Amino acid sequence: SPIHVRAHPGDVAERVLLPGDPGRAEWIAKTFLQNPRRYNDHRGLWGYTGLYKGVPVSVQTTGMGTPSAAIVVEELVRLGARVLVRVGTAGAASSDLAPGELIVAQGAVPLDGTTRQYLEGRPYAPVPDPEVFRALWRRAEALGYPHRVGLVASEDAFYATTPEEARAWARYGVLAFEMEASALFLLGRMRGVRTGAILAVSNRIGDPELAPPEVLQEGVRRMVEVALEAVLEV
Amino acid sequence: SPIHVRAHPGDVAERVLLPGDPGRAEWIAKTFLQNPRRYNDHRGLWGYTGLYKGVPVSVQTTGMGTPSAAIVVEELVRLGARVLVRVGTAGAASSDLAPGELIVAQGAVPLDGTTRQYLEGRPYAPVPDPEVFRALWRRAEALGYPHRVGLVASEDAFYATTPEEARAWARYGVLAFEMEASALFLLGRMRGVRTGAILAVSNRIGDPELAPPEVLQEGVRRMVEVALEAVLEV
Amino acid sequence: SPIHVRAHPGDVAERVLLPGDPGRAEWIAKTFLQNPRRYNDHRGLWGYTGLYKGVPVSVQTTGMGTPSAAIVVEELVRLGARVLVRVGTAGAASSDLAPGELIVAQGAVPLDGTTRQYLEGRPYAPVPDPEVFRALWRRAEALGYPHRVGLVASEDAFYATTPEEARAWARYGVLAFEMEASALFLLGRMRGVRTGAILAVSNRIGDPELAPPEVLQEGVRRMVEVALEAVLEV
Amino acid sequence: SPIHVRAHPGDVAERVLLPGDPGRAEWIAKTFLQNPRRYNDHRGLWGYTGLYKGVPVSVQTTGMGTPSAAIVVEELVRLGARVLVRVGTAGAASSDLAPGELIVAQGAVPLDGTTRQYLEGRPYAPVPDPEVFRALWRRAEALGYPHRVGLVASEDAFYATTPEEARAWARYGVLAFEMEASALFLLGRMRGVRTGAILAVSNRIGDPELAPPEVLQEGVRRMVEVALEAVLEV
Amino acid sequence: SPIHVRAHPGDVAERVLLPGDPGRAEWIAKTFLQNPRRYNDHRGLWGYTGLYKGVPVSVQTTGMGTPSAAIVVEELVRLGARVLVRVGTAGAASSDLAPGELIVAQGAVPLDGTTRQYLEGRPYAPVPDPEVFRALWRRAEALGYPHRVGLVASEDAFYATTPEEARAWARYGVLAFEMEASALFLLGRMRGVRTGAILAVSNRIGDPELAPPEVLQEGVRRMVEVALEAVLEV
Amino acid sequence: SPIHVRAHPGDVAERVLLPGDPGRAEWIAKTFLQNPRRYNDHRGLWGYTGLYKGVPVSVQTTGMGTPSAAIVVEELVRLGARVLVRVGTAGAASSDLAPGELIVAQGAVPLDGTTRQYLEGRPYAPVPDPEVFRALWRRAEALGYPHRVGLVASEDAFYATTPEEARAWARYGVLAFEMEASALFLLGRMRGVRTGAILAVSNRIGDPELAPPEVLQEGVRRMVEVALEAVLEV
Ligand SMILES: Nc1nc2c(ncn2[C@@H]2O[C@H](CO)[C@@H](O)[C@H]2O)c(=O)[nH]1
Ligand SMILES: Nc1nc2c(ncn2[C@@H]2O[C@H](CO)[C@@H](O)[C@H]2O)c(=O)[nH]1
Ligand SMILES: Nc1nc2c(ncn2[C@@H]2O[C@H](CO)[C@@H](O)[C@H]2O)c(=O)[nH]1
Ligand SMILES: Nc1nc2c(ncn2[C@@H]2O[C@H](CO)[C@@H](O)[C@H]2O)c(=O)[nH]1
Ligand SMILES: Nc1nc2c(ncn2[C@@H]2O[C@H](CO)[C@@H](O)[C@H]2O)c(=O)[nH]1
Ligand SMILES: Nc1nc2c(ncn2[C@@H]2O[C@H](CO)[C@@H](O)[C@H]2O)c(=O)[nH]1
Repeated sequence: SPIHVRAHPGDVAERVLLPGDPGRAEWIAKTFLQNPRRYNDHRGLWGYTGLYKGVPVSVQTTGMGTPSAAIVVEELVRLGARVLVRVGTAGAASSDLAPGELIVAQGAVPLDGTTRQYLEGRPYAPVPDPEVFRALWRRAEALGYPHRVGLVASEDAFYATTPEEARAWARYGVLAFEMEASALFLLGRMRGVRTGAILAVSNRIGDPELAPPEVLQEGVRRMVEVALEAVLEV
Repeated sequence: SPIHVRAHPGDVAERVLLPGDPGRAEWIAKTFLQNPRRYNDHRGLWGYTGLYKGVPVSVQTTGMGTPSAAIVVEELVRLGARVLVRVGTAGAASSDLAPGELIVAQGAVPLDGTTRQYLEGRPYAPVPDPEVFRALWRRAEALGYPHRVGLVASEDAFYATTPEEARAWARYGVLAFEMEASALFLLGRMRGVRTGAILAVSNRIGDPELAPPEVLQEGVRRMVEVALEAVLEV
Repeated sequence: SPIHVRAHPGDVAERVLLPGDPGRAEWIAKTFLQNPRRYNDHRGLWGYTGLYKGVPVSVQTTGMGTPSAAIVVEELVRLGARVLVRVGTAGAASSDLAPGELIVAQGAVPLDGTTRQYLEGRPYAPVPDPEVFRALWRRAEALGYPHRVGLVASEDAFYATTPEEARAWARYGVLAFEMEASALFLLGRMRGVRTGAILAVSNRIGDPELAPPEVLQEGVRRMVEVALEAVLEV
Repeated sequence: SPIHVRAHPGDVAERVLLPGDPGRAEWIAKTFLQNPRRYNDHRGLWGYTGLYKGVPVSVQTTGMGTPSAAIVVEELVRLGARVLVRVGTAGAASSDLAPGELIVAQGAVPLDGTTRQYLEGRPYAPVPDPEVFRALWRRAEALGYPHRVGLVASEDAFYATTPEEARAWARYGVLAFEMEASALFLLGRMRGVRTGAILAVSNRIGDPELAPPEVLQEGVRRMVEVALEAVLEV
Repeated sequence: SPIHVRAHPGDVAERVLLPGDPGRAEWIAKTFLQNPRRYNDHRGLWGYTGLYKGVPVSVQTTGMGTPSAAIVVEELVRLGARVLVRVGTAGAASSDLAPGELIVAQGAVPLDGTTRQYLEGRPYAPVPDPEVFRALWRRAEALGYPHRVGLVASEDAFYATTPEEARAWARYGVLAFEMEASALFLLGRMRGVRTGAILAVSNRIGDPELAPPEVLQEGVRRMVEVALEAVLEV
Repeated sequence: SPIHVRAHPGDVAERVLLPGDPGRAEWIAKTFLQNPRRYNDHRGLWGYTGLYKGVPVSVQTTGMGTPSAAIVVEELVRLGARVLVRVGTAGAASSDLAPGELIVAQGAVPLDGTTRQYLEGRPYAPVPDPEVFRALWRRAEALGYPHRVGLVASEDAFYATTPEEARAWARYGVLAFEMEASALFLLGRMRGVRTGAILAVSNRIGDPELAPPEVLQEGVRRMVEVALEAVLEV
């Protein structure tokens, strides 16, 4: 059994969804999974397994920052995870992106040290599994939920980045900022597993808060659905 | 008129293919375009323009390496380019990819100094325009030629990379090595244009001479077809 | 109201202890604090407050990795924290440190990208607040608890570091490897608060499992005693 | 036979001039070489060999950029090149250097990524072969053609540097910018062959094109003469 | 015998004060040492050995900059040195450190290349030996002289750092700029010896000369005393 | 009055030789200069100004390391120094160079932190002033003294380079290792003065000492002689 996500074989499922917030996790469990079960809760890393249209699905809590995610991801794989999709939030770096809108992450600028440490300092292009990426983009499109398809950025210092610094990054193709996608993608390739990431804009960089409960909450919901449907596909 | 690609106000089309070998360029313009016209030969950077299935299409030689390629791209853009797709060759990072196989660049691991100079040393994830990428994958499917979808890596010292080094990069998801994608993908986002890349494996890193030219020429043809069909998609 | 540690001024007491996993927080709260009040549980960042020997002391969850620890320390500062000491666990890099022993953080070798992004590439030497450091030190002696005073390393990739890399680092002085010390020390100076760090060696790098539960809890128990007594002396 | 310079052993002399643009290669071959013969035109890398004052000399196109130039040089040495002199143009980094003036490159600040790949990121000082360097200088004086002797800078991204950043480098001794020298100088030392570089200023950094036509040409003619005289001396 | 400090093993004592200027060494040796004798004067690295209250103590010159300092510290270790304390001057980075004030070095920010070459580009936290650090501190209060305890930055280019950049560092907690501590501390750990540093502020970066001849000299004296006492304990 | 080199205006000549050893300075002053007169002794940085064949010339100790030399060069130039040439020692990188041999420094690989601080981490090619570089070479020949022409490597940590690494560097053209060239060369350009460096090989990297004192001394005498003839040239 792992050191963090203390689970034994049989708990985790093939397809797994990775949420940073232990809350959204639970809310996913109770809201989309039949007879959801919680295999782990150690370190607040709440994780559940239930069924979605029969198919076994999982929902494991990564935490905040590629370091924590990496630890959980690495362990979910050792436990049996084959298809993991991130279900999180982000901070818009532009203005064209309004809160609640969804983003299918094409790739992730590695502004984190975790991927760096794994790459021993080498450059890289973290990208999801083309099948998963394709799947998310397709279930989104099929469901009719307006979205965006592009780049994000996985930083480490939440309060370091400034609106201005973000404006510049946007000129490079970055749409918003998150804190786990880059590592998910690296390990994804590194360990021979398919990974993906879908994000809900919960605010624009420069402002001290999230979005009017309902606006973002729908997003968080649309996102979670597209995710689930995509995995069952891959 | 641009410094290198000395084309005029009305010579370049919105949809352009970017081969590195001026030789391949000319061949495409003759084998696929109607009423083909060479608008430039300065510096051996042959660029042709004509009609493909009633749609205006251009073929511009980029040369080898991102330094050469960024100059050409930067100039195609101020010349009208809007959809630029790279039709090139690459060396497989490992043995699971044979010569003549197609690779649809999902992203490019930036091991070049050109993107490094443009990004002032900042990390980044050179990825194509999702739309164009999506197309390339579909026409590759439609036409039904043996291919792959994933990461390639753009290097600078062609003769630097060792077979041992390549295989390590393979353990990071890189399927093959080439010398342009990265910058194109970068400039694409920087100058708001949709770009893409499709490569035809011409050898496995470590070989003295490329494999049977008949098998590589056919690989090339398939690539150019997909690419041309895909540019009409966007 | 912080964006992550959804609290309010008055909830957090000047002197604060910072454990990595909430489970250990609760323990400390319920165990050493009278009338403990968990003012936050958002994102699993369990944060309590209560009386210790007649002085309001707090217990805040940082999460794993300096990225998560950064946000917590950054908000704890916005709420009114002045004396923040981390009470954690680490993996010994040397073959001389015994499981269950204590380590007073004289400094933290910055091997994480959080501190890095906050410094913008600049070289630094992350150290605690002079006094706190001196506090943790003088107590651990008056309390006859065998401990060590020296350097620890702060990393992002928990599973990257192999025993061999660890011994190498031990040659420079790294006693063990943890994951929150550096950014805590950094922010200490950056924000103006007094920080510190004491740790419990839970294992020897490269090993899949800790040692006898009994020993590891008495090491942590001690750690908090040596800690709580200090935050009051400064 | 090499991959890019499809030529046989005896198709290349011991002494070689390396112009970046194939049109000048051809011009040189015709304007200066006796009984010159084109031994390659693959990928537009026009290469001619003939006699200059009874001695054989080759004029080989390198292409734009160190990656391309590196490939060319590597194969040339494989082909028997022993003395390679780059004969190209450059953008002045200061208002004192006027179009047409010549520059005997004493060294090249390595702003390119090719050298870096070969240097695995180590610092370095790309300098020519002392004997070659001195002959160029000497002949320039012998021919009474005015010139400058100093550093040039080799970059990757032509359109990245601005009039500001360039003259900034001037304050470090950078006379002008180009895109091949550094890789040539490094490889000269790595493979053990004598290399040198001379340049015809084609414009001042900040201008949309170049200067008055005849001026530059007379500069190029002098440049090639100096280079030709020199290679026969070493 | 060592290449630079040409002394005999019996010459260097266990405890050693490390002044940067040979003028201060000679002074120390003659002001505080009983029956002092110079054991070396090669390369002007004046080194003296004497008795300070029954105990033998050496005062070795290091020169300016970590390269000179590292050469010295390395050879002193090889000649039996166990405890080395740097008694140098420094430049205030902020306005709260009027010259004459004392600084007990807790850590030294590595802005030098000596520690960079040793560490092989790896990050680090140069710090003194705990017990030695503790001693200096205690003796300063004991003897009762106004002092400050914190960080100092070790740089290579004295005339580089500008008045602004200093305040920029002040914001990360740098108390002053000197030129040796970092390497002394790194070697301290590598070669297993006890090192420390107590500085005497001489100016405020951006200063052309110095301050009141009177003040600076008194501060220096106290310094040498806090240092001489200290070493006696450890 | 400069801070370190406390010389009055007019004490230092236009031409100056730069030995790193104050013992060598005095010897040079009293060996080759007519009417030698020391103008500074502060910090063992011995400085002399006498006459060489009627021409005023100064010899100024730089100390060991680029941070030191950098300081003295900055100060001499501010004093009026115009032609500064280093006359020092260095250890051969391979069996290619024997003790007592002269090296005319064509360029200096910057492995030091000083040039890196000035340069702000940017790549660079430290070269001597072209005319001075030439006069040295020119005088080397006329005098009949056996010498090599090429690269050296200016490093910071004397005791850090392994014999192995020296060989790795030889592969890239580095002839020997020393500790001042690079900075002297960067300041040369930065401050508009003419510089150069001639070296006497005193050993091979690896050996714990030096060669036969009578062998090296003649190398030193030839070195100085060449430099003196040279400085009068420009
Ligand atoms: N860095 C960053 N992460 C954000 C932002 N908004 C939401 N997040 C995500 O949610 C967490 C922070 O609450 C991180 O794990 C991110 O992935 C933002 O503006 N910046
Ligand atoms: N770097 C690299 N490029 C290759 C290889 N094989 C084909 N190419 C491509 O074709 C050119 C080199 O022949 C470059 O422009 C590449 O994009 C290979 O093994 N390595
Ligand atoms: N990186 C690292 N963290 C450790 C180790 N042992 C305990 N930890 C700590 O506990 C968490 C990982 O379980 C991190 O938050 C660390 O601070 C170890 O061997 N390595
Ligand atoms: N980077 C750069 N290369 C230049 C410039 N002017 C001429 N060149 C040279 O000519 C090509 C660009 O036109 C490159 O191959 C360079 O070697 C200039 O201003 N900048
Ligand atoms: N870098 C630096 N060193 C200083 C300063 N003031 C005194 N020093 C010290 O004294 C020498 C420079 O005079 C160096 O050896 C330093 O350790 C200052 O402002 N900056
Ligand atoms: N780094 C280094 N410097 C050397 C060597 N031999 C002589 N030196 C020079 O002389 C001093 C070291 O003795 C430094 O100031 C160098 O410039 C050597 O082998 N390595």
